[PDB]
Amino acid sequence: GPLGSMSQSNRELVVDFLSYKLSQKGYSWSQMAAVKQALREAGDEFELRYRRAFSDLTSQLHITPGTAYQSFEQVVNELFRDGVNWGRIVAFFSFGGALCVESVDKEMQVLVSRIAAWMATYLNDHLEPWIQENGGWDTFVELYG
Amino acid sequence: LGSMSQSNRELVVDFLSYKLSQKGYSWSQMAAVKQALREAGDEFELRYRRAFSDLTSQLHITPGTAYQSFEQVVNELFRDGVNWGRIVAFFSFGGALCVESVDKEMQVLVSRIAAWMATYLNDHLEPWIQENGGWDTFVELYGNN
Ligand SMILES: CCCN(C(=O)N[C@@H](CSCC(C)C)C(=O)O)C(=O)c1cccc(C#Cc2ccc(F)cc2F)c1
Ligand SMILES: CCCN(C(=O)N[C@@H](CSCC(C)C)C(=O)O)C(=O)c1cccc(C#Cc2ccc(F)cc2F)c1
Repeated sequence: GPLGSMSQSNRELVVDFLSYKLSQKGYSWSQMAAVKQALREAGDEFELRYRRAFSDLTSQLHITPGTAYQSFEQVVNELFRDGVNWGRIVAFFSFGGALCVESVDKEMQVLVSRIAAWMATYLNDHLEPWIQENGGWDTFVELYG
Repeated sequence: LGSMSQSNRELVVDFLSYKLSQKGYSWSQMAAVKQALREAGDEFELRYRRAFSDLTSQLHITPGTAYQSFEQVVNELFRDGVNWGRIVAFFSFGGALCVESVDKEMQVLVSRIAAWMATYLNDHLEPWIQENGGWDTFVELYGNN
């Protein structure tokens, strides 16, 4: 298969394609596939609607090469200052996405895999308990799918 | 079975992959191939929708089908040679048969098809790809940067 970050399997490519085509017909490869698709669409809608807020995010959010997770965390804490909800979680993904895009634009491709790791960290440590306690991603799909 | 910390990471990588792809950027070669193939599949199905009527009764592939029979059926699609167009067709036909299998409440057939396709890709099509420009050539031909 094509070279991926963690393997190069042909199954992974097949499963990706089949997941896509099932979702187009209102079906799902799996619950994870359904969550992924729901979040993509949630992200798309949020970005179009709140497009004015997506300008020079690397500056406003202070994300540069050499940023450390602790700095990333203080920044993202501000988004959730008044509590966690699904809308803010969507925003978290969307802002993170826009930052990876901005990074590549600026020939700072090196930030992409670091932003991914920081997001994962923050999810695990700050958001997972709220998510679990509020129905899991199953509830997200019921609300945003 | 699963694990949620991995789940969260998977969600992150998926979303970022998607958002990068929209700007013509890519997470990895694997991600670039996934985008390109989804797109190629959409275009194939838009052009050849006529061929997707009652595939189940025509392709003679059921849950009890052996891989060798699956192989003989797919071989027929490539009877006159392998080309990029036909490799796209292979995915789209697999996709459509999966959707029908869901329509007919034979969901069990979906994972079987996935496994058969991964094997056929591994054994038949990927070797041809490697003689014809590699996955990088597929991305140049069907991808968005
Ligand atoms: C520069 C962005 C400022 N900002 C913002 O424009 N928000 C927008 C949309 S959020 C409103 C509700 C309905 C979801 C607004 O105020 O209209 C924020 O909400 C905000 C405030 C504080 C921190 C952050 C952040 C972040 C962040 C950084 C890295 C990362 F990977 C993910 C992130 F969310 C975002
Ligand atoms: C029921 C006939 C389906 N079929 C078809 O209608 N073709 C159309 C032309 S489609 C456009 C060209 C460029 C591919 C036709 O015959 O007019 C085929 O060409 C065909 C013939 C023989 C086998 C297959 C297949 C398959 C297949 C099954 C499972 C799977 F996972 C993947 C597959 F490709 C597809």
